[PDB]
Amino acid sequence: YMDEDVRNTLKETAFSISEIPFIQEDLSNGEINSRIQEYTKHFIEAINDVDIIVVADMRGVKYSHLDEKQIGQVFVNEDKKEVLTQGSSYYSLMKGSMGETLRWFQPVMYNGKQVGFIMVGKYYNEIQ
Amino acid sequence: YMDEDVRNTLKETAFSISEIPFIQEDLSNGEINSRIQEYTKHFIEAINDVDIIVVADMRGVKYSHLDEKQIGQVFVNEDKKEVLTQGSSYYSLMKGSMGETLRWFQPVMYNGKQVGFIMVGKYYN
Amino acid sequence: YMDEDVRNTLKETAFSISEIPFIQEDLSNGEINSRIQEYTKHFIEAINDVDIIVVADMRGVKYSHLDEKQIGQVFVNEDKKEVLTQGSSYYSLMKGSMGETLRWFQPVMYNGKQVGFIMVGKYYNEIQ
Amino acid sequence: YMDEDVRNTLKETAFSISEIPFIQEDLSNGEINSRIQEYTKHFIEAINDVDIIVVADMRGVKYSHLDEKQIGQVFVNEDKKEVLTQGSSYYSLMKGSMGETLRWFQPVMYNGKQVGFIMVGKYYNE
Amino acid sequence: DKLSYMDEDVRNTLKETAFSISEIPFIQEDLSNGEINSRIQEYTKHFIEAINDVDIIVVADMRGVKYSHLDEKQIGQVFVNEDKKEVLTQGSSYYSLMKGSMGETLRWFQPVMYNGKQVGFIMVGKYYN
Amino acid sequence: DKLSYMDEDVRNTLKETAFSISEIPFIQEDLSNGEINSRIQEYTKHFIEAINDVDIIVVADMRGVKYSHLDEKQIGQVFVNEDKKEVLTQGSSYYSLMKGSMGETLRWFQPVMYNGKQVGFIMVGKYYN
Ligand SMILES: [Cl-]
Ligand SMILES: [Cl-]
Ligand SMILES: [Cl-]
Ligand SMILES: [Zn+2]
Ligand SMILES: [Zn+2]
Ligand SMILES: [Zn+2]
Repeated sequence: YMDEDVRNTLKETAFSISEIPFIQEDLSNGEINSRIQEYTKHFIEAINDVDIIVVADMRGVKYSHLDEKQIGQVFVNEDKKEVLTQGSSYYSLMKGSMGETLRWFQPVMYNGKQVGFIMVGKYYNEIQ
Repeated sequence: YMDEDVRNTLKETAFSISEIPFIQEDLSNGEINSRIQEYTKHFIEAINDVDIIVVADMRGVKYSHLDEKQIGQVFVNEDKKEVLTQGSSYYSLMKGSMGETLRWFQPVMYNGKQVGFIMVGKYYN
Repeated sequence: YMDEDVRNTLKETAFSISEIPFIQEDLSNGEINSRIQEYTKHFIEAINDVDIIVVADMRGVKYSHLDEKQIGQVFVNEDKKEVLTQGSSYYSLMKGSMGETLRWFQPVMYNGKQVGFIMVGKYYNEIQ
Repeated sequence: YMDEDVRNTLKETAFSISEIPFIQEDLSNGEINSRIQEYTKHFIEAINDVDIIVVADMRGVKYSHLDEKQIGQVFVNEDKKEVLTQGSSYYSLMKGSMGETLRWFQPVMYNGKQVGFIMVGKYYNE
Repeated sequence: DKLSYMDEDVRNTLKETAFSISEIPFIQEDLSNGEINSRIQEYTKHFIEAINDVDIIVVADMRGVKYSHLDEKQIGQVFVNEDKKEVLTQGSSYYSLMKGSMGETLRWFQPVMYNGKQVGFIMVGKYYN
Repeated sequence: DKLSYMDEDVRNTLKETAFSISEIPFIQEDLSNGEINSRIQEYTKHFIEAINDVDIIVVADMRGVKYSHLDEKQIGQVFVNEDKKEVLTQGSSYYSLMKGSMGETLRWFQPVMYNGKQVGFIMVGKYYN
């Protein structure tokens, strides 16, 4: 399902954030501010279709928040059978991950110049 | 080989947590406790090689924490080039993920019976 | 000074918040959510020209944040001379306040119906 | 006249804080301490009749906290009718404020000398 | 000929601190109500942190200790100093029953009143090695 | 004929708890570094809260007690019970010196190692009236 509701939510969310004056200034400045970091947490919490939010400046990811329960399952689901059925302790390398993730990338501008980008996404473990 | 320092850290960390009385009782009880949830956060924060920590009871994942910066990059890395270089907006569907993640599974026991497990892992490219 | 920079900041800020899906749902629902409450705090902190932010539903003010230092002075300034110069303890009635405060009112809509409003303002103790 | 219950609460509250050793030392020192700042927040939260609390040294206001819902209404009340009834957007300049606010000023002393004061108040519409 | 000692500075700090807290309206209501409030609990922490001579603060209602805070470094040493020798000088690991402390602790007890009736008390103290 | 008593459940809980904490990488690094970290401080609080038999937890470096947490209700009573009587029954404000303490406290000491060298210790205990 790549329904428009989701597509829309992702775009509006990313856009809204991209238009915030202080978000723009922050990316420009390069200074790390934990309150901005915290600011992104609201979107994961209050918007069901947003499982991941990333705010990056031109150097890279600066702030980031994820739906910890949702994303956590991604890294567990596979190869959990052994420990659960025996009481066996072991190592397991997981190459890549299961499922798919829909993302929307939105650049961020300040005083006419691009200072970074914002990515917003939803995770899918099934398909339909 | 596969760096023993890391392998060690993962195992000790998971073991340590497995041996905590209240962690054992909690998994047995089935009740959800936010302080336990918070307890796991210390390991991500204070241990560099721990990017993911999961605590599950026999039903499934109960508590969980991730290094949000680390894991966030997983979902970005691929297809970030365009927006960064040409300043354009778009959708991009990512099937699975790039890189690899080393995990260690540790069962959890209470009064002789297994009540769940703990997974601890590090992400790589 | 009723310069456009300020006027603009107030309007954008209020508009931005009015367009947030979860802000709309929250006012509709009537449930009190402390994370929304906290959400408004970012605007006071990060935007210099915003000294006050109020979010009200149709019953009244629901969430609110103020620049505590800025607004605090309003209630002190007057009649502080005595205690400061003598060591006199006393009561003093102040009606109402000094200075002026520029505000912008923005309604909030959800599914086509108005569910409340948002007020954003800046305080002035002088004039120019 | 007023209401003595309130008058009393304001006075006790201010007095209590005045008598705290660390509050006295802090005003004397001039150093800014966020834990003291936080200390004042309890009074707004836990005491219904306290809408404003200010702690000032001889230079001026140093720490301060307000009942954000209470004080917020002051700045709204007056010109809210329009947006609420006709759903329209606009600017509105408010000269001063409506209502009245009862305050109590209490000096603060350290080693015999006055180092500041504490103001505690309640806001009223009528 | 004996010689006792009396530091009034400390004695005064303890009394003013306890009194101050006793006079707080919300402290009184809280003890009356019986409800547990973590913000009150936190409120007591300021006194340990900001007042050097206050190593212990206890707030009790008529049932018993309700809120409490201690200077963790100061009080911690009490439980170590005595049987810390072994672990510290190649012990290493062991069990030990300690009775009593030792050292001495000066306390001041202050009752708490609400609407004319006593609803509890406040104890404030300093520890001496 | 005397009769000692030995509750292994408790003895066990204390030892596993202390051991567990000793084995935490960041606990080891922290003691080595000497820097004070409030999150570590907070980390120790979980054990008091969630483990009934743990009334005291102390984490010390080679200099001394660094972090510490106590079951504030439990330990508070220690400092009250003895000269609690007068304030609770009569008036009644006063000063009181308590020499040492009543009751007994079972502790377990566990050293802490980092990169082969001992950087401190952890003490875990339960109080008995
Ligand atoms: Cl499997
Ligand atoms: Cl790419
Ligand atoms: Cl004046
Ligand atoms: Zn926030
Ligand atoms: Zn914690
Ligand atoms: Zn506080």
